[PDB]
Amino acid sequence: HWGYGKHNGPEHWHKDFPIAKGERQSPVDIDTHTAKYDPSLKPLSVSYDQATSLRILNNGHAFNVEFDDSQDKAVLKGGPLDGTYRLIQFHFHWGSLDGQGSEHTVDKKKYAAELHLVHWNTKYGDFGKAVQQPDGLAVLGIFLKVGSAKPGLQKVVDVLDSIKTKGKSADFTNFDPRGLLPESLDYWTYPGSLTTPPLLECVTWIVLKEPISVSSEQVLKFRKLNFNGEGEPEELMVDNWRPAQPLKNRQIKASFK
Ligand SMILES: CNC(=O)Nc1ccc(S(N)(=O)=O)cc1
Ligand SMILES: [Zn+2]
Repeated sequence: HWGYGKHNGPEHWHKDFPIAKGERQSPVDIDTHTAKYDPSLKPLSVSYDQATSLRILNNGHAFNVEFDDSQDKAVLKGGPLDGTYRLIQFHFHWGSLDGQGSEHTVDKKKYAAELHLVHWNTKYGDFGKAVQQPDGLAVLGIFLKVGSAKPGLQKVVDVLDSIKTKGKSADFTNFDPRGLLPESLDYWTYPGSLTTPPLLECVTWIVLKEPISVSSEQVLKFRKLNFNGEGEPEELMVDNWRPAQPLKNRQIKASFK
């Protein structure tokens, strides 16, 4: 089964998921000098005040904080998007060392981690249908650098002990994802894919320019998670990131000058 090891990592994925070598794969390097300001891009609208978090799950690849997406409670609109995209889950990708971990890079710079807030287009009715469409998902990507702690992350950090291993979940209600955002909503955007198998080319990527800061202690706790299930040999959940893929026939647009 696919993963992030030497024998099942990103360089192997194409054998089971041939779209890995497709025309709009993610992540990518964001060359800041080549991205073009697009004045026709509208401000992002992040409407999370009514978000209902439910649960946190270690799925063997990352941990997902899941939300109630049966109504328009936490939605992303505007920017490059047509229509309304409902928040279903967020998760992170991170490194074994502070110098790597992000999936997108910025002028080849790797951040310590990257947060993905995953949303699906309500015109397709459910998430499983949305991933089959070229405009099915909108993923809001936020870089993490190590410095000061992010207070709004701590409730996530402190539950990780209870979901150490693959398949474990815990109740995770009343978590406010607004506490994970940076100050500015300036962003880059481009058409891409899921960054894990099945690698479907269904994502409008919206990557914020401003990183959030998290503390060394916070990221160290991410690195205590396990890829393995309970009672299996311990393999630390680290370096669960796909490297940058060829941009091919795509333009990255900037919301800002
Ligand atoms: C239930 N399946 C599911 O959520 N798959 C999924 C979602 C998002 C991403 S990412 N890394 O591109 O944001 C990858 C896989
Ligand atoms: Zn992701």
